[PDB]
Amino acid sequence: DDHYELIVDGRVYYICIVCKRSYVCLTSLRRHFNIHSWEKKYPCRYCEKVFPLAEYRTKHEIHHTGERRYQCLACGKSFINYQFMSSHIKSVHSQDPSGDSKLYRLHPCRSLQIRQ
DNA sequence: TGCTTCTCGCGAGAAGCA
DNA sequence: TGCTTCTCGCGAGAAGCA
Ligand SMILES: [Cl-]
Ligand SMILES: [Zn+2]
Ligand SMILES: [Zn+2]
Ligand SMILES: [Zn+2]
Repeated sequence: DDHYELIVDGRVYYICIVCKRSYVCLTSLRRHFNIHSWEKKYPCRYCEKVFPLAEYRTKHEIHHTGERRYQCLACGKSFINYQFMSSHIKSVHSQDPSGDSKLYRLHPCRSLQIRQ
């Protein structure tokens, strides 16, 4: 196998046999275990780097295009990810984006083709 | 440094199957 | 197909470099 189950109080966890990490969702555990097996590879279309998770590759690639999908709605400035946007708003606007705040807009990804 | 890269539950599309 | 199963984007707190 790649995991074993661990049931406490009827709550089911899925444990990675390699690093004993705990996962509520099995799909989560798979996504993780690929970093141990490298069974699937996610090569960047723009350079030679390869990634063990699809989302790593996607963040990387969007970084290649320079696209700025995250826009502060308080002053209009755009940012390439959640952390720059959040850091901006907290610091400049002394406000917290977390939750249904409507303090930022996430634009569709246009600089390359991903799910939407 | 307060500010890349990591983490994974959640659920919406995409792919697989019939 | 319409039904299910799978993929992975996303938030946002956390760990990690330097
Ligand atoms: Cl842009
Ligand atoms: Zn593991
Ligand atoms: Zn690349
Ligand atoms: Zn702003």
